[PDB]
Amino acid sequence: LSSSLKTCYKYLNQTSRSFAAVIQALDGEMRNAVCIFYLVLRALDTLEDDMTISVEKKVPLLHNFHSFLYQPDWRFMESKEKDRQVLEDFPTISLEFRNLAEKYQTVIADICRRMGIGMAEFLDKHVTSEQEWDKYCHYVAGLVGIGLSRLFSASEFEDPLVGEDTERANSMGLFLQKTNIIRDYLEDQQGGREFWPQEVWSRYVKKLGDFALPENIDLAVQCLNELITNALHHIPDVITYLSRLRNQSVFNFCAIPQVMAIATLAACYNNQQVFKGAVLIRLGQAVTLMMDATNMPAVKAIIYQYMEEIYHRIPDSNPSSSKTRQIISTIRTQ
Amino acid sequence: LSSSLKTCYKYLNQTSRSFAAVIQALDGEMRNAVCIFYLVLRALDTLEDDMTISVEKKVPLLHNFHSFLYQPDWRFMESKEKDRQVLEDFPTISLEFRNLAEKYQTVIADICRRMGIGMAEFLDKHVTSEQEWDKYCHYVAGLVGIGLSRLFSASEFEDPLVGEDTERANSMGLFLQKTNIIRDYLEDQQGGREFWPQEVWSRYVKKLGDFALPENIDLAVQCLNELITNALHHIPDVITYLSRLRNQSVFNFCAIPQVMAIATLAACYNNQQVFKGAVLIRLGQAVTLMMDATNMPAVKAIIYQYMEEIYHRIPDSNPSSSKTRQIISTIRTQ
Amino acid sequence: LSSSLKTCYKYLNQTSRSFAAVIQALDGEMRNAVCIFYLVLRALDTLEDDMTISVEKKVPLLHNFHSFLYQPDWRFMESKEKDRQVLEDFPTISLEFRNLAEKYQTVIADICRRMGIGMAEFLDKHVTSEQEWDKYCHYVAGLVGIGLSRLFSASEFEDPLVGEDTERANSMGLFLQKTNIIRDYLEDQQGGREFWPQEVWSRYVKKLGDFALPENIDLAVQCLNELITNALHHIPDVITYLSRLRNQSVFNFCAIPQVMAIATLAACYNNQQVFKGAVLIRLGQAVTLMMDATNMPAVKAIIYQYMEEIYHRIPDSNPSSSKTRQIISTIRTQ
Amino acid sequence: LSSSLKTCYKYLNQTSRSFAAVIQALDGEMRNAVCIFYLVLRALDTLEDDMTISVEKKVPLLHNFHSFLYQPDWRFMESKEKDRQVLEDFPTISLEFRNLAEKYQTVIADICRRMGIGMAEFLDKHVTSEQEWDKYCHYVAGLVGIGLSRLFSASEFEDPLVGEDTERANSMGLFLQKTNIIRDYLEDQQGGREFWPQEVWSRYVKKLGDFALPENIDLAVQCLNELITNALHHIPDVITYLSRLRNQSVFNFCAIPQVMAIATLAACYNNQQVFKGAVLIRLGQAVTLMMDATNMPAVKAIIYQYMEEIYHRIPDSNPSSSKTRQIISTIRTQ
Amino acid sequence: LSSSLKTCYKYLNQTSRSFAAVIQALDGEMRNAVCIFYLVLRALDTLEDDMTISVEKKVPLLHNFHSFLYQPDWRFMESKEKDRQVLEDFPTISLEFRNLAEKYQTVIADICRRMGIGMAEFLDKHVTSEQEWDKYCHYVAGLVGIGLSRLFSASEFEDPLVGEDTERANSMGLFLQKTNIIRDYLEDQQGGREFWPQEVWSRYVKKLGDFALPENIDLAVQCLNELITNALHHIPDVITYLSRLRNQSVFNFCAIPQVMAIATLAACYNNQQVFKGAVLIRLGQAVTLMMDATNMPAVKAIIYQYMEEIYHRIPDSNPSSSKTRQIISTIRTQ
Amino acid sequence: LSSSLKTCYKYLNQTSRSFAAVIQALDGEMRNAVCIFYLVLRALDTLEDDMTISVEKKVPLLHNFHSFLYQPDWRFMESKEKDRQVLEDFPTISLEFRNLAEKYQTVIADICRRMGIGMAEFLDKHVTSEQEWDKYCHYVAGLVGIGLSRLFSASEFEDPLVGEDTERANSMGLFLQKTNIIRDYLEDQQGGREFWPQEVWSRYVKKLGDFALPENIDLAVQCLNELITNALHHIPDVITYLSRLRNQSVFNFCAIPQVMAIATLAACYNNQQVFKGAVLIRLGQAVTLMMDATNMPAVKAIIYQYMEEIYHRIPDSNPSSSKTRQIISTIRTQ
Ligand SMILES: N#CSCCOc1ccc(Oc2ccccc2)cc1
Ligand SMILES: N#CSCCOc1ccc(Oc2ccccc2)cc1
Repeated sequence: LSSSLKTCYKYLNQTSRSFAAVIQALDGEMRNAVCIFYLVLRALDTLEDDMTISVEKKVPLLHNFHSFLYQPDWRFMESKEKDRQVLEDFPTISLEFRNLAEKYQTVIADICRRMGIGMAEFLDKHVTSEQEWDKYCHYVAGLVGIGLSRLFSASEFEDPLVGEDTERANSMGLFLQKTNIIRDYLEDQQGGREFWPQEVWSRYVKKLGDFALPENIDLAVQCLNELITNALHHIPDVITYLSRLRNQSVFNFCAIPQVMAIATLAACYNNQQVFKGAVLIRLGQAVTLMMDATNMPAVKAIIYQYMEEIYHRIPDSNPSSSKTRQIISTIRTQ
Repeated sequence: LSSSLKTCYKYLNQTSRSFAAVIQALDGEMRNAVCIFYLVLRALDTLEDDMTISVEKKVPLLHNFHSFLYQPDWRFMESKEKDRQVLEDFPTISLEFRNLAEKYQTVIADICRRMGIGMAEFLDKHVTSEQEWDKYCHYVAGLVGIGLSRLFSASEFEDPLVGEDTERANSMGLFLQKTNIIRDYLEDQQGGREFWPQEVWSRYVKKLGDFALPENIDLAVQCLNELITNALHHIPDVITYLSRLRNQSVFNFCAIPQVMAIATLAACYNNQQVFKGAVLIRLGQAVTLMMDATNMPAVKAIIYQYMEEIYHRIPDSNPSSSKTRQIISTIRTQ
Repeated sequence: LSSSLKTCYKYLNQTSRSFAAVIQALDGEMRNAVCIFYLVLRALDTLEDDMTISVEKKVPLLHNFHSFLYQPDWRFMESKEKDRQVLEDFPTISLEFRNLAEKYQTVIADICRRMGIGMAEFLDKHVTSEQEWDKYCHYVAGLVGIGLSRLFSASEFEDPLVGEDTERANSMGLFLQKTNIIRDYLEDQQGGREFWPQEVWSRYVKKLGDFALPENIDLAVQCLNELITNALHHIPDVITYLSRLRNQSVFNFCAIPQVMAIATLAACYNNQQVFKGAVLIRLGQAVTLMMDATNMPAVKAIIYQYMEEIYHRIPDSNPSSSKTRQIISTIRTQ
Repeated sequence: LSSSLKTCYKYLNQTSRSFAAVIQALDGEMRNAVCIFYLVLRALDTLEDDMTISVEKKVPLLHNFHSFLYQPDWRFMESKEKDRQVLEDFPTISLEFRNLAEKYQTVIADICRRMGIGMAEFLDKHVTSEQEWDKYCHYVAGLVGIGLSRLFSASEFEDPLVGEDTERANSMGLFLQKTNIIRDYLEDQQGGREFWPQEVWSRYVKKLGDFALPENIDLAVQCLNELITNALHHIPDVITYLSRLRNQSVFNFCAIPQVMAIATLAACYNNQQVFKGAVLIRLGQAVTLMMDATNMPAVKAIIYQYMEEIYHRIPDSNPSSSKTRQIISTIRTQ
Repeated sequence: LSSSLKTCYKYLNQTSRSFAAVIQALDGEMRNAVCIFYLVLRALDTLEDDMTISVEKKVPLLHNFHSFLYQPDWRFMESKEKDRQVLEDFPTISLEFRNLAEKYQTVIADICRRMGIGMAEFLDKHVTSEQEWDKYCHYVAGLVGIGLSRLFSASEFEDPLVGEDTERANSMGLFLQKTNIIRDYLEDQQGGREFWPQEVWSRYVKKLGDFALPENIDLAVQCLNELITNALHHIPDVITYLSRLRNQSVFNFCAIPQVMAIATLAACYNNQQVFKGAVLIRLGQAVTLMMDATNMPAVKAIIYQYMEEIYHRIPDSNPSSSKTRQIISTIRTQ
Repeated sequence: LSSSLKTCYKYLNQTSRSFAAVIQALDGEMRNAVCIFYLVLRALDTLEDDMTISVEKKVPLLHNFHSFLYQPDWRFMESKEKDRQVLEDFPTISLEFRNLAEKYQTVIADICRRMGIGMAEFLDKHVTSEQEWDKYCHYVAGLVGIGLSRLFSASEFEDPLVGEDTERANSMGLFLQKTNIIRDYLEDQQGGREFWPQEVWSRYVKKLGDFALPENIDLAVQCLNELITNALHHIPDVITYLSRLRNQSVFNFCAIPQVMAIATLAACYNNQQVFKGAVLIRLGQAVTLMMDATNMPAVKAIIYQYMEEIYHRIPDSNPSSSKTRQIISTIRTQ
């Protein structure tokens, strides 16, 4: 009924893409809680990406973003991005944020707050060690997973255990993030953003951008494959997180994004396309089309099938051939 | 293990290739009840469809159909339609009808008595107002939903609320009906038949038949869009209706058609093909292919997904552009 | 973290290409129980198919296989079949077998024992009658269905009844064999092995191999259709069996295969290609693709659909046209 | 089915008055796992209590007990304790230990390795410091709680958290150990042992045995009151650990001992008969007369009732009376 | 962890006993909410009870009690009632009251408003009609049944129906107040207080106080029985009320006191001890000693037994014997 | 609010000492159904028991009991048994029975029929062999278990599997019958009725009544023990049966009887005070008074405890020992 709430769902469908539908499917209060949550995240996300905002002007924005949730007339008109509309009409979003029960307000504010400090910290530095790839991924994605779990339990739709287990919640995020950072290498390159860990790619090329020179494609796919091998290590936690859920609408919201992330890594493994444009998700084995990601056992079968897709395609000469089998074997066994 | 009951199920798969499977999949008593219901609804429709039967013979036939269900020896050997075997051997079908529990017999007969009356009024008329469109659809579709619902509740597999809310039940039918009417424009024109409400197509041309003329495609696709917008207004009741279902066999039976209907609508929206033959229902985003209509949340997700598929295609230049956005916007926030 | 168990799952994915994912999706202790059960079953099957092993040498092996499960150093190094590794590295498999709960061990060994006996007894004779065809099938598939059931009941995941009703368990496996047999006619032909019951093809030709002859192709199909008719009689039992399951992961494990089996019978029915190539699985009505084999009503639906694909293709001119219909008729009225 | 297992349970009942019933009530695999875990822990405890064993001879056995679990023939025929049966027929128990799944095996052994180390360590010394009292309880009680917690999570019947949070797991054991030590003052005093932390009783007397003398019981029921106050500090952790449980059998197994533990501390608080024989638990107030420890809220209620049964008997005259009210007021406010 | 909240619970355990434990065992938000509610209610109760407070002065205090909650400094220093501490330190409680969510404060203050209006209204009279008894109990207990209920629905731990249905929430408070009034007859008389409905006892004696005289015993017992039969009527609502609860902590909070009440009526029925001392509620029995009040079916079984226990003890000659049966019959068969 | 119904519940409490309270606790339609089912069974039993009836007038009555349930004016004012009210006022009961859903009537009638046939079959003969003692118990109690199980599934409060498992359903009944048969040796003898099986006591004494003679008290106990041992052999089915129940009210109804039976068996095991008076249930160990029989793990604790009390008192003297041990250890590992 609200005009503002109506407006928040218009932005949800503008800014989002593949999440709007599963979010709107959420039971009861989560529906609005998660919608507003993604909107503020989308706004804070836009502030970080905007390169026309000097770092000295951006740091204060990121740090205090969370405090703007309580400033009715706050907003940013200087954005140049595409999703800048959530920023220009932020007061509309703030308004509904303050209509949420406060148990949701607390979680949302808290996450924005820690995410702001994290985004700022990385404003003037590229990711080095894998250990930091996890740190940067924890700030832009992990916290979101931790945030969502806390809102699920808050609402009483999921067991309080879901939200308490932050480590695994964090993994849900790290998996979707690394997978995305991996798929978008070229999109982020011809964009001026570098996310691939340096202590990794610096073992194959002089500059992360060199992986776009067809002359280093073989070395590029070796790095892609190493990073993919890395992301895979989060699957076990993923399966543990999902296995805990008891609300269908939540399950769907959570299981789907992960299964597409898996199919994606599968489509990208030892795949040259990653460095020449877009890698299209396809179809693996009959059963994948036979059963759908709406129940736990099925999500497992779907995942194991993608795992084999990669397994069966592991080059014996790949610098990471063995570790790739190691984690895949661990996943399918235990 | 009656031979007549086997005959019945043979006729069902013969005259209901589409819903036959799911009907046979229904639990306990709902099964046979819904099977007979479709056979007697098939028969009545067969008489209506039959153009060789004079209005003089057809009117009493439609009007008294519900009474033929208790006349052990009634039969119609003069039909020239294809599903007429249900009329020539109606005694078998009616034998199984009087075989059901009095409670089902009540619903079915009542629908047949009201459907016959209604089908009779429209024998010599076309649909004029949008009101007459809801009238006709009610007579040939809504009642079906109102009858089906009343059967679901009668059996106690679904709460009484399902059978009570005749308005929601009616919408279930109007959505499907209005949808097929929109999709079948062409083949209905190539069959000397009109269903599109005149008060609407008249504002675009002098004859419903003009939409088939290349020179009027633009006007045709504008009327199409309008009528579609009209149809969209039933979505909330459909979601509401489906949301109340507790039994899986019934959910499967009810959800699939509706999803099929929304997809069909998303496919036709702003598509010139609707006027050049049968239109193609295009795939669905990835969040759909990893889901199917077996649990409510997922069904919302598929629906919401197709409405956005439509929102993306709405052109400012369309006369309905603004109402289409509006109703979709409303379905999005409830 | 057992490396044997890891190796075991490597083999499961090497040998049971398909089932592998649904097996791994099994809950708790059924997973390793079923995985190991498939590995030892596959080994046994590999000794029985290897033809470089004289009959005199093979029986003592088939007979004592169930006891080699307890001989830690036992392995076979003379097989020349493709999945011979399960036999050459059997010590690894029996190691993890002896690690299962003693109650599962009891079950598995009992089936391997009774299975070896059956296999041995059919090395010196081909299948003659249908009664004999069910006997061979019981020995290589029926007992597996019985074994899998006793395991489900023992793990307490399923009702005690699942494992007690052996006739139904028997049917789950018979329906599968008869299928794979009917579909692997050609491949099993050029292999020197004959599985079609002598009493059926004997009254169509003199040599089973004849059907491979592009001339009596029409004689073949008639037989093909007569055997498929034989198979269909198992469905009533598959459905009854699947309708008792209550554990989701177990249902997934059981429904899927049965569903692919029926889809295959549909594809093959009246298809001349069964005798010329690899009949591939076709699609199912838009209503089939809307569901998945994960709930009982959907399975019943999918199955019924595949029933129709067969039912309205039955040529009157076929020797089995009347039985092919009485059975599909009986299936529609359970 | 196996005799070895039947024997283990015969021993489970000979060594455990009450506990054998609740362990035997554990679901699926944690039943056998805990029955074996308790038998080896008993055998270990037996070796540790047998005085007719040279320290120079006992230290190795305690440091090496964990390893005998892998030696089929190991056993000890030179004990003269009440439960030597588990020592003389340890091969029977060790056999069933190696039949448990590898994952329960690593837990049980690892805890025997660590337990047996601490046991040996407190052979030549006595409990001095209070945090040394915590250290002792950890080696004979804490670790068992930590062990069981790992078995519960390893079996998936309980959440991963239950096993991961070793701190709360530990308190579970510390609470039962201190309550049991306090209650058995006289018993442990005629047997020739001293578990009461020296740094505590020393402030009140010169020899722990002094508390037994009539002319001292006023410094004895001040020391006793001071310990209970310490133990009381574990409750918050006991509520947290019990609150994470979701399986009924495990909840009954965990909740009862703890409840029986508080009741004991509330029957011994500022009571004199503690130093004049053992103490009895005569019923729990009305609310605790209508509810048993099967659900979490009941358990809390029950626990709070005993806190107040203590809060009332706190004589302002007592020295710890202050922090005693402090801990109690804390346990109830959160 | 506020010392103000710490003390609030100190008083909770100080004033309420049969509630302190279960209140503190309430889930999340309703814990502190209910705690505080019971504190102000006790404060208001203490006032309407202090006889050292001339009217004129009292009326105001009761009327303006709900307003003292928002007046940070308010407090009563002239109370000579044991509980006075909750008034003298009322600020501490008003402090924590204002810390609660708004919707909880809405309920608390609204009840305290009405409760005071009624209390003052009875300052100048005695309960005459049976109606007057029902509504005196409405102002001091029914409203507390309604208060809590609304707090249960606000926290959303219970459906909205619980807080909606005021009649049921009314019978809950009326069953206790009456049970206590009946049982607390003597004590009240010696306290110079009268609550028994005059139009009832006046038919037996000239003054309510006559039941204290040994000579009037028999007649006193018949009145006791007429009142007891009166209270037995709220039982159908009680069972109904408890049937709708879904939260375990809430069920405990509600079932317990009610089951405690029946137990007391069963104990006082036709028991002349009720006029000489206090009655010791004769514990459960063979089937009620097998259960507790943590699940509806159990509670019912418990309720029904105490009913038969009263039934089989009804003397034919008892003036009310005919109704005590009529009602007990209703409860059985409903 | 039905007069005849209120009468039925009045007869339920008269005839049924205890079950009455739990029966009235059943959910929805089971409440009246079982009450009614209990009443007709109390009637049909009163007949058989009546020894002031012929044997040629008793048979038809028994053989035709089930028929009377459809004869409004039926009644039997000729019985001289304690519960003759159910016979003399049978129309009040039949009327209500005819109020039950058809599905319920179906079951109950059927049970009465099959039952009568068995009852009539045993007045001519005596229980000779055990396989016959099972037959009798089957006819007078096992069938009741089957009936109840069916009504449970029919009601849909329990999975269809509950009612489909007639074997364990039978054990439920047999375990009880054998219990009361054993406990009531004198009562049944001082009534001229013999129920103990020949082959058992026969190998002990000549006059089955000899056990009432102080000269063979041993021989009486050893037989007693021998029979108990035969009875304990049903517990596994009992534990399994209860393990299948999902409805609380249904569980309380089933579990409690069983728990009391086992209570009695242990109460009477190797106890001579059985052939000289009524033996009544003692108390349970520590753990039990913390366990109401309302959840399965709890019930298991209780059963395993009683199994233990018996085990501890098995004399090496008694002949049937070893068997008593053999069976009890088997229960320990379920
Ligand atoms: N804006 C922005 S950033 C959006 C992408 O980062 C995410 C996304 C999801 C998420 O956790 C989920 C948990 C379960 C399923 C799906 C998601 C954590 C991090
Ligand atoms: N290796 C080898 S032999 C594999 C083929 O034999 C089967 C296969 C499955 C089965 O039962 C199942 C029950 C339901 C679904 C799938 C299986 C019984 C016999």
